[PDB]
Amino acid sequence: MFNDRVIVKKSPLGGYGVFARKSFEKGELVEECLCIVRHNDDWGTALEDYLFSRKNMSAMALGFGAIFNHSKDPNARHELTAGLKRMRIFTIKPIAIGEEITISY
Amino acid sequence: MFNDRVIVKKSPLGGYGVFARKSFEKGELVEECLCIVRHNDDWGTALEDYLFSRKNMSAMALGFGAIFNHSKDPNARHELTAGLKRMRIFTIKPIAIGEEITISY
Ligand SMILES: [Cl-]
Repeated sequence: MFNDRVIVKKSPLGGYGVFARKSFEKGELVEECLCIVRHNDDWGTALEDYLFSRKNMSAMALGFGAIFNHSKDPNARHELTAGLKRMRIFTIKPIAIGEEITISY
Repeated sequence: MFNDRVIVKKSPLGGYGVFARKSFEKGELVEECLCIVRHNDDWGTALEDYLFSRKNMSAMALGFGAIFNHSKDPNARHELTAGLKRMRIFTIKPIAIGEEITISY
């Protein structure tokens, strides 16, 4: 699974992760994806570690959105629209090819 | 949400759908994406209309995989690996720019 800027591979952090296929400057858009949004009570345990929540709603990011791993020292950030319908991942520091792209906890 | 070959837009079939940005030949790969796989009982009602199931396991396709709409007269098909970890969408007939890409039921 990949495109012109990122590729998904096995990550040392466990499971799968998103890696840069090209260089990224700070603040550059890495991924923009749509999310499926539903009341918190509609979600089972299946996607607990991937869902993003706000109030009584949770959203599952499609595209590459849910694949980005978390980290105590991330090089990217996620951003969600008001209704949690769209997610964007931006770099918060330069990123070189082969480096894993991670977001905060 | 889009890439060099497909774009997501509102579909007359309801909600969102995946549309062709370029022409597709018969049998051409439209999308390849990873899926999150969990026991059927781990899933709530949230994604029941998107999940693909085999035996006691269900899988949620990431990338553009879960966005393709279903149709009685589709122009594409889906294919899952044995463990349901990867999904591929292939055209089953030529597809022209602007046409919605749909799969069977
Ligand atoms: Cl769920």
